[PDB]
Amino acid sequence: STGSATTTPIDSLDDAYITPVQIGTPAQTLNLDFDTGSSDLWVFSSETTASEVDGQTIYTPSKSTTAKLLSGATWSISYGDGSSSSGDVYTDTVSVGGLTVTGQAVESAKKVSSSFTEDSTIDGLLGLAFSTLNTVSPTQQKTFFDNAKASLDSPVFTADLGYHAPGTYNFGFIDTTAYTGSITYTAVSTKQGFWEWTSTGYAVGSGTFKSTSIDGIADTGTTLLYLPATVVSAYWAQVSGAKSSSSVGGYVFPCSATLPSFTFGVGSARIVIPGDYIDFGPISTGSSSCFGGIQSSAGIGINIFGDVALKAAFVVFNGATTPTLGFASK
Ligand SMILES: CC(C)(C)NC(=O)[C@@H]1C[C@@H]2CCCC[C@@H]2CN1C[C@@H](O)[C@H](Cc1ccccc1)NC(=O)[C@H](CC(N)=O)NC(=O)c1ccc2ccccc2n1
Repeated sequence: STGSATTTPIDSLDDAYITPVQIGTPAQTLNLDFDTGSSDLWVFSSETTASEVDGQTIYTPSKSTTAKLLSGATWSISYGDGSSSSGDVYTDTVSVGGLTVTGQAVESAKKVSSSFTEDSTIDGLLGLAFSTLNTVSPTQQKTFFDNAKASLDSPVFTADLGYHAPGTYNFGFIDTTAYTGSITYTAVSTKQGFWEWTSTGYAVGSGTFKSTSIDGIADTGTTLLYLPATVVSAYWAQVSGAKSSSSVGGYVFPCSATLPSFTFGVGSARIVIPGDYIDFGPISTGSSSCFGGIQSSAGIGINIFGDVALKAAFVVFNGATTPTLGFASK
């Protein structure tokens, strides 16, 4: 089997991407943020504290003839910015772009933090990291991909995120028309439960490539590109007026600037992020100071190849016995 679903930016800045997911019988379609950095499929629901729902579409398990309460199971998760959610668990039929998994754990939110409430466009998350990170207790549950894998034509999924445009998540096949040149595969460590890999270096604009190992994770659930302070300083030094602002919380730059590209290495291959991809717009409405799309990972404890990087590539998440990651230009 295969599946193919369009993923759409939630706003004009590509702050995140949402993908329609069918849950239950009859289908209830929710727009979920596919997150290769986490391993829980959770949704706003009829069980979510009423005051914490503000425009999201909810899953109502009582209206699904295939929903079954997973007895005694609960979940609770906290993300990189301290946002959080928790609740109970059902199993139900879940379909993505024509690919169907029966008995998928659907984690129904009883509580969500303010950041989730305040974002009406995201109805929940669909985790695509390794199932070892799933938070369901006392019996850990499998991700959608892990459940589907055996049925897939090939044990892979691909992320093809758009710049200011929709893109595609495919399951079970590689669309050879969706990229240019070849796909370069690179080793993955699953020790921390992430799609963790090592970039071979970087360049800023038309500058010389610096060969240096940068360990990081491919995280579609993170908007920006977080890299070591040395690398980030070298990038922003090429932008007149750019500065790291403690008050704003990172590098900002004059909105009048034309940004240089940023290149990262995948083995001997090179992925070029155009400068425009690195502009996240005014820091506050009407400001002429803009927020940068490349930020320091210092104090995070890990580098993050988030959407800013991933959207410049066609990315293969290879879930074979020994997982690997593939990157192609597009
Ligand atoms: C939960 C856990 C399993 C630990 N996985 C993680 O926390 C993973 C994996 C790594 C863990 C160690 C630290 C680095 C990454 C962070 N990621 C965070 C990853 O799972 C999570 C998914 C998510 C999506 C939507 C809304 C909330 C949360 N993204 C995040 O925590 C980051 C935080 C940030 N500001 O960088 N969220 C965003 O980049 C983000 C999401 C939505 C937005 C909407 C509008 C405007 C900006 C937006 N920014």
